[PDB]
Amino acid sequence: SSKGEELFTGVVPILVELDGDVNGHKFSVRGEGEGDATNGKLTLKFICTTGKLPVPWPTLVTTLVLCFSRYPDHMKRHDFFKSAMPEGYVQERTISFKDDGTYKTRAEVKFEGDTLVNRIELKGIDFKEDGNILGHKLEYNFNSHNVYITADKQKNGIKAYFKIRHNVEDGSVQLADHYQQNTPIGDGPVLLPDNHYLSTQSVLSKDPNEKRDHMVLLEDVTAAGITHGMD
Ligand SMILES: [Cl-]
Repeated sequence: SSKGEELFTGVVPILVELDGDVNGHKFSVRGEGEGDATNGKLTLKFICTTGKLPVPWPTLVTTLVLCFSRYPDHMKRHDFFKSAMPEGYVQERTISFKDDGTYKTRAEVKFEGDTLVNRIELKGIDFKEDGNILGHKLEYNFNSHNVYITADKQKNGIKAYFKIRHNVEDGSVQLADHYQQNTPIGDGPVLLPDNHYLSTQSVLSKDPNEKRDHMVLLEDVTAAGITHGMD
């Protein structure tokens, strides 16, 4: 157990702030809600504060707080994300969309007061203007995934590897290959994990009285051991 884990005991407010620029189409997203790490549960509504989101909402789910993952008792000694709190961690990804562009993201995840804040910069390049992403051809849904986590001893953080398959409106799938690196912001000790999985489940919806372009997300995330965590 870490000291940082103690910050997660009950329900914690979350603020997510994302500035994006994909093929020169700029946007901002703000997320508001709460996290319950005991149960591995997140409740968030995200609004595009610049008006129309120029990419599909499902392509931003992974970018838009793994510190709310439920680590079973016997895996708590492997929970990097909470151990890095309150000072927090940097999270970087390259997300490669098969036969289309790439997103590069850099986020800082830390507490500000009693709120957990995820502040992200996203830059996408090499997208097709007519493709599945800039052409909004993806279905509004998000399937369950398995994130593979490994220690990065030299950086005293973690790497993660996973694939997201987004359903396309014509019945095809759009792959998005995720490469991820996390490093702590503070100088204090953290917990480095053995290899494991995070098992994820996500429900996307709309708030019927919300006029702005938005996404309501319910997410469940639980850590799982190495033998069966792939499915
Ligand atoms: Cl969408």
